[PDB]
Amino acid sequence: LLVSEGVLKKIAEELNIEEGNTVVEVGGGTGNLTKVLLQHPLKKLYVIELDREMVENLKSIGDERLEVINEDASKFPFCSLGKELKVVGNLPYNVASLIIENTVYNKDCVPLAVFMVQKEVAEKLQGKKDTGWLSVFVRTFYDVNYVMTVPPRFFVPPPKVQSAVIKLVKNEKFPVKDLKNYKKFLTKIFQNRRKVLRKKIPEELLKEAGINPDARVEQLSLEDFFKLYRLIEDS
Repeated sequence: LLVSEGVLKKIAEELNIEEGNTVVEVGGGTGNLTKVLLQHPLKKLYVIELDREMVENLKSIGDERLEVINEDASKFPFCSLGKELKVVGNLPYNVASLIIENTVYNKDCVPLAVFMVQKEVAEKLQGKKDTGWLSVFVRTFYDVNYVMTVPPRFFVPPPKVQSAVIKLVKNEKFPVKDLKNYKKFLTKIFQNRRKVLRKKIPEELLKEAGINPDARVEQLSLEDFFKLYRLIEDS
């Protein structure tokens, strides 16, 4: 996705960059976002990028603050790099969900993330439409704020895609001990959308959490997930 200077400026602005910040850009294609980020007084900018052509583009930028890391942003442990990291990226559609999930695993060191994603992905994460496990996983740890609507640009070849900028702001709503276990919990409850919760979770447990056993996962609120999870979380 080629992005306008105005939209790129907004994205960088949403990070609220100040002196001493470490920013982590997830993807380096193209270095237009990189250049805009470097117009702010950040201390260090990590760019997580593997693509050889995209890494060549970054090489020509001589800024001492820029360090390219050749790894997969969908699998990279961000917290291995720093205790406080602002994460940003114009995310490709095939990896956007995996990158966002990975950011969440690293919630302990990511106070703020700003992403451009497809419109439908933004809507899902906010819990507005077709809410899936990832939406609940994110919102357990972040507020998902809608920042910008990014319609397809006029001079872009088909297929025309509607995008949005979203901002994840740290706001932990449950002190989950084991994120991997929490993901399992969410994936189990969302699996087989058509099946009533009775058929996935023991009725007695649902009743104890104040959940209708004959509800579909669509009926659950954020608080519902927490009410049920505190009942099964190991001590």
